[PDB]
Amino acid sequence: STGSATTTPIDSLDDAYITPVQIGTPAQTLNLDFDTGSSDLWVFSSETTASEVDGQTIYTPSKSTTAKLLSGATWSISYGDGSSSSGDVYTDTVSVGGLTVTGQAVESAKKVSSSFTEDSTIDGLLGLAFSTLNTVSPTQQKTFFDNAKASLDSPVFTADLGYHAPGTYNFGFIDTTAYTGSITYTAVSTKQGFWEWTSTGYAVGSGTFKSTSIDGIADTGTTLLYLPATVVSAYWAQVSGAKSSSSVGGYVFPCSATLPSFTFGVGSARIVIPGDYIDFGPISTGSSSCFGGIQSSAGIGINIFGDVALKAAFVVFNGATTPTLGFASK
Repeated sequence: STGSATTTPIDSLDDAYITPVQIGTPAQTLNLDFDTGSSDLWVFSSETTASEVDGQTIYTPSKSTTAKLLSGATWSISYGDGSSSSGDVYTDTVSVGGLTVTGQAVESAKKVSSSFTEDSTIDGLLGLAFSTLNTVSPTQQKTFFDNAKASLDSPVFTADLGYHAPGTYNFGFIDTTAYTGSITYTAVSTKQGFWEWTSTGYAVGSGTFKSTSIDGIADTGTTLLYLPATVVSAYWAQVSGAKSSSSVGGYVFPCSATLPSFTFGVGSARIVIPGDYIDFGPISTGSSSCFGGIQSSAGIGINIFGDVALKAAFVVFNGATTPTLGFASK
């Protein structure tokens, strides 16, 4: 079996992408953020503190004839400012683009951090990292992809994110009409539970390609591209007037500048990120300073190939017993 669903940017800057997901019987459709950087499927629900819900569509387990409370199970996911989203757990039927999984753990949020409350377009997250990162206690739960793996024609899913445009998540097959040339596959390390791989280098604009190993994670749940300080400094040095700003928390550049492209290596292949993809607009309304899409990972501790990088490619998440990551131009 296979599944296919359209994913849509939530705003004009492509800050995140939402994908409609059917939960329960009869179906309740929520718009979830597909996140290959986490492993929990959690949703706003009828159990969420009513003051923390501001326009989101909520999942109502009492109206689903197939929902079952998972007795004694809880979940808790930690965030940047010490904030956390947490709640209890149900199992229910979950369908993505015609692909149906029964008995999927649906984590119902009892409280969410303010950052999710502020974002009325995201009803929850669907984690697609490896199941060892799932936070359900005392019994860890499997991701949607893990539960679907057996019935999929092929144990893969693909991300085809659009630039200021809709895109596609496919499960169980590789659409050979969605990319050009060949798919280059590269090894994945699962030791930390991420889709972790090693880029073979980078180039800024039409400069020389620099062969250097960059270990990082493919994370559809992160907007920007976070790379080592040496790489990021080399990029922004080519943008006249660009500087690192502590008040803003990253590199800013004059909005009138034209940004060079950024190339990253996948084996012997090269993925080119157009310079327009790196422009994330004014830091505040009316400002002439614009926020950059390539930022330093020094404070993060891990390099993250986020949406800025992934939307420049057709990306295959191959969940075979030896997992790999595929990249193709499109």
